[PDB]
Amino acid sequence: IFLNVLEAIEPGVVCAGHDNNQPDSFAALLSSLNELGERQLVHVVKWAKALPGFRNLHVDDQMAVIQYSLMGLMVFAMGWRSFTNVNSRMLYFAPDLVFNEYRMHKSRMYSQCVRMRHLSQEFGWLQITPQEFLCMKALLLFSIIPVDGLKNQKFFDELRMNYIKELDRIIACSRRFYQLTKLLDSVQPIARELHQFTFDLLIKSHMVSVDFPEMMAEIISVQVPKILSGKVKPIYFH
Ligand SMILES: C[C@](O)(COc1ccc(F)cc1)C(=O)Nc1ccc([N+](=O)[O-])c(C(F)(F)F)c1
Repeated sequence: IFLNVLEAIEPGVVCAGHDNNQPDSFAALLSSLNELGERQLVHVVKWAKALPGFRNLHVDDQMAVIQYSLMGLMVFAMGWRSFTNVNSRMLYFAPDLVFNEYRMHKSRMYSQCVRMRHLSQEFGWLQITPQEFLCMKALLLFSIIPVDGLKNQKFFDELRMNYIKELDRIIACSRRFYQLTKLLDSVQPIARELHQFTFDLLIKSHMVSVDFPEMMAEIISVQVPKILSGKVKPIYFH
């Protein structure tokens, strides 16, 4: 039942709308990453709200958890796409936004991209199954909370516990759980690096001709600084 649901709600293809028939430029690449982010956010929200037990969460905590975990969720899914679609040879942000090393360099996000490429390879090295991927991705949504607590922390704690239980079941073991939790933990530092880069870019957006969509700008200026300032922190296993 649980896996039936995760499979059923898994987002379909999302395109960036990038113009690949034009020479690469920092401005165009980042405007496309931003637009792609705005597009993926719409899908992540619909996905999250259809997850088993998500409605157990207080209304206010629902959108907050989604926004805090957004980058991590996107990174994990992109890593999986890169692995399944191009065997980690390139970063598959979208069918029309695939990054080779030149674009990784041009985007000024090289270090972050190489780490995501490594993440992509780990899906292969660790032989992560599509089902482990689905359960791990859902667990990522419940892996970052505010120090001052959510409106109802208890409902969040129960939900997170239940998703870990589902991972236990899919695994069924100790060695596998160790591998998967280590992989999950590795997503956080990458998201942090992207958060920092994105935050800095928004602040100087008017100087580099980069366009930020409405929702992205709000999340970056309101929620991301809470993470960067330590008010909102990831829940690591290790
Ligand atoms: C620079 C930026 O546009 C910022 O996007 C944000 C994404 C989430 C967030 F909370 C704040 C900003 C970006 O990183 N976009 C982006 C677009 C797509 C994907 N993707 O499809 O996985 C990613 C990725 F997660 F890889 F890094 C990143």
